[PDB]
Amino acid sequence: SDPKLTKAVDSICDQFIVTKSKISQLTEYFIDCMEKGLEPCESDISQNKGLPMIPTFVTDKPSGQEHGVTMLAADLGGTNFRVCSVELLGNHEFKIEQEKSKIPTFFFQDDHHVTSKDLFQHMALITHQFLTKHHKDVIQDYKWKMGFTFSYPVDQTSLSSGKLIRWTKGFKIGDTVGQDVVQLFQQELNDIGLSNVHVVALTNDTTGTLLARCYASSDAARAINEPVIGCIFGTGTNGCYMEKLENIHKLDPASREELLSQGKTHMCINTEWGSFDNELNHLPTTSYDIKIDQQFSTNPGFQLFEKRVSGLYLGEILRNILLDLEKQELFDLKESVLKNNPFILTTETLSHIEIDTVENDLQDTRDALLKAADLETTFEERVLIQKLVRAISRRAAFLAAVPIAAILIKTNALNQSYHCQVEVGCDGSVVEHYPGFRSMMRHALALSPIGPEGERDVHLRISKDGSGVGAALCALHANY
Amino acid sequence: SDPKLTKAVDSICDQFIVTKSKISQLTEYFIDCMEKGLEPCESDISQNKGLPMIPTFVTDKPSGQEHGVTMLAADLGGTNFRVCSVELLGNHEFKIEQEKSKIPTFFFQDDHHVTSKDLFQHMALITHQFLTKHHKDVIQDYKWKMGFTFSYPVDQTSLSSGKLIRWTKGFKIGDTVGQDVVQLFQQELNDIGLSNVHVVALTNDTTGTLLARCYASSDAARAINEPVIGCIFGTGTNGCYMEKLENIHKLDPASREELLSQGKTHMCINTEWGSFDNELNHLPTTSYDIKIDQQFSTNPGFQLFEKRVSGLYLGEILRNILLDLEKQELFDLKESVLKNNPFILTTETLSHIEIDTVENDLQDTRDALLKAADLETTFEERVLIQKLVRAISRRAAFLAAVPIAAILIKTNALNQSYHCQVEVGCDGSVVEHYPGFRSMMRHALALSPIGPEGERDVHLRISKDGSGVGAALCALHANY
Ligand SMILES: OC[C@H]1O[C@H](O)[C@@H](O)[C@@H](O)[C@@H]1O
Ligand SMILES: OC[C@H]1O[C@H](O)[C@@H](O)[C@@H](O)[C@@H]1O
Repeated sequence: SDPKLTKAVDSICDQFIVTKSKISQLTEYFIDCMEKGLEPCESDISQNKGLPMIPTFVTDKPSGQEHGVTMLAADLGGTNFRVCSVELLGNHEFKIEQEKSKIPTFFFQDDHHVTSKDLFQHMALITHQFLTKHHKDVIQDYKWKMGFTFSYPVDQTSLSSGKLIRWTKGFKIGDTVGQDVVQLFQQELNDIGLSNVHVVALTNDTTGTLLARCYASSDAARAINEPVIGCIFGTGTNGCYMEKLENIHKLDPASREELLSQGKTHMCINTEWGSFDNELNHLPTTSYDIKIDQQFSTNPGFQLFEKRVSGLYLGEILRNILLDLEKQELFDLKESVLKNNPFILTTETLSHIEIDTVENDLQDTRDALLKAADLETTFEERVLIQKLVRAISRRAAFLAAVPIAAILIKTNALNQSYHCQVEVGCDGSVVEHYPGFRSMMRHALALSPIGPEGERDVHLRISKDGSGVGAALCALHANY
Repeated sequence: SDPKLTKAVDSICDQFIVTKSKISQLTEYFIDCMEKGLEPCESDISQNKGLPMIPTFVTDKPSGQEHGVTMLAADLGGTNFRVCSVELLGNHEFKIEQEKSKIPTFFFQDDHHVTSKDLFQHMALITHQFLTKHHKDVIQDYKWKMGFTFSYPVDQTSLSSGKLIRWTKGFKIGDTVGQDVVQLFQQELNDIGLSNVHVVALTNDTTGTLLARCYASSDAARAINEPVIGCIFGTGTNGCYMEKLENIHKLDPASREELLSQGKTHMCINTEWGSFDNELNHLPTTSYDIKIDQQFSTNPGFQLFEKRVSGLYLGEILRNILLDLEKQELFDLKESVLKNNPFILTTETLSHIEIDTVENDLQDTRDALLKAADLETTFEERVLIQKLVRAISRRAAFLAAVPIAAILIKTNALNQSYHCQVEVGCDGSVVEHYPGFRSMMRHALALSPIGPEGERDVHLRISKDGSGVGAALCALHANY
């Protein structure tokens, strides 16, 4: 046992603590950033470093009674692409067939130049494969309507149009920025004989999650828990909510009055809260966060909240900590492959360490670290690595509660009726599968200004239904 | 409006308040009663006024991988009888066919003499009708094993034997007390030609609820939430938990060592917490509670906790309050049928009042009161009636949390591993369908000694699986 190392680890773990006062600060600051983000854009939307707060042009929360013929949906996430067909049967029920495939590594590597046509041709081809397998008899005949879930910031101009503001996560395809992604996708669909497939809706994965929960929640369950947020804690992190039209001052005033006259009162806002406090005025920041933001990430200066929370980055934080402890001659990295191998340690690796037990000599930690980077470890080394992992994930979970607390506070969502609660629909591998992440989120909600009595009125529900149902709901509404 | 009536109602509502100090007192007192209840009693088990704390002789929580041929199950509740066949397919999955039938009124009336043979003959015929409908080709051939879920206190002597301690709810069949209900049931099965149906297990509906959740809970869901309590909040209320063998002092000391030598460490305990504090040393008590216990209930002096909590009695509490307000010449009962009609107001009636809205002039309340007893009401009267209902249900929900907090504290269940949470499997119409009952239970848990941090670690989950899966699991284990 090396006491000098144990004290160094304990001091690093302390850096990741987020106090109740910090949660209070970040909550009020987040609301401030929400209000500034709702004001008319000063600079160019692609270079604006504030909270994006992007109007989605979705104003109606599904009732659950929507019904229609089979819709198509395509969902480009941070890690996978999936095509599915959704049949909305009404009465909160649907039939879904889907195919999920990992985004080929070719699209995340910059060694060779990659273009938008490569990506959307690949997406179009998989769409063809899907229709061949599940709808072989009507692939080329039917007038398919498709909803496109695009989990990236888009300068939305209507339900069916919007230009990519900037890539996030692992994408760095240059020529896509500033282009309408619905058109890029439609062109590649046309060129392989699927011109009968009309992409008629474009949604963020947050928007789709909220719409899907509004539909599938039973009349009884929804009368108790009204869905008010659709958010994501997977490869990246983000969330949406319903904002009063009058407060969306960046929206064209005449368009606002038109919507208000039509009976609409709110529009869904894609906060893009991964880019909360990109200037680091208040977010906790360690030396490891700086190296991830400035050297190892594809988007330096953006998505900084996300770089402390989402699954793409938690494992890389551990890597930067271990490299620092080895530079100080406190931790022996052996013949591992950690050096010069960014993102080799994944959040999935960490998920095997979070609740590993010392009664098993932390063997899951031993096996997981050997599999990821061939890092052999002693028991005392694993004990200390577990302390670090638990500090990284707790900070991620505590920060994860801040945007939710802020939205609920700003919209006075908890001021309801007797026995009335709100649902926060959550999707993504971290919130769903990382041991304890949700529990720690709820702790941070209880420390937040909404208090423990507020946390009990909030239900973080895993919406594994998917944003495909949400995209399908938008396609049902739209015209072919 | 009516100031004198408003002040009387507001004063009654205050009498139903349960404070944090009371919850703490009742929680610690409940633990004391658990410990006294685990000591060997020498008195008549039917006359003991303490917490029964009945060993169930169930020592093994299912793994979820249990599999076998189709088992039978019989479930006598407080309101319905159901027979069902359960096919355990392993991997937390099962196939179930069931038939549910209401217990005939004949068994709840005392005008005509009722005997155990009447009850168990009728159950034998229903079992025959079930096997004729769903297993017509092997009714008389197969060597059926049946699990018997009997939701009443039983002096359990093995998994397959136990004498009725006393009826509860609406049952008062005299000659059943002191008789092995498995033998009574088996005799009538033999006597209608179903001697090939062997009743091989006898469980309380609490025990069955816990065993069912242990089986159906996925390995992943169960690794985060370990089921530690199976409880009921329906017609009656009760719960079970796993107690260390060493603490079950009423068990034969030699039998304890035999079980311990076999690798067993715990045995499920049927607390029978409906009979918590039958002597009213600390339970809140109103004049209305006394009238229910001494005049309108079948079992005066027993099940007093239950008579403040469970669905059989909540509506009757309101009736007795209105009769007192009419006795005081403050409320006009008009031409209603409340007088001399005990239990005419049901907990179902109250469920329509709990979340009725003034925006509808409380029309759900008006219709529910007219449907039940032809009680015409004004809007201002309904405003006050709603306050009474909300006071009755909150007191029920707050008291409902006390046994759960007590069990978790006694067994030190919430602080076991990092990220440690527990599942409390709840079944019954009240907890499942009464608006806000679970929400208010969680409030009371947070006020209890486990605190808000404890409540966040407790998952009150609705167990719609049923005690049939639980009974089937016991029958699969048992020998034909
Ligand atoms: O995938 C989650 C989330 O990741 C990033 O933060 C952004 O690309 C968002 O648009 C997206 O919703
Ligand atoms: O049915 C729930 C519960 O009701 C009463 O309290 C008793 O009959 C218990 O034996 C039973 O478990």
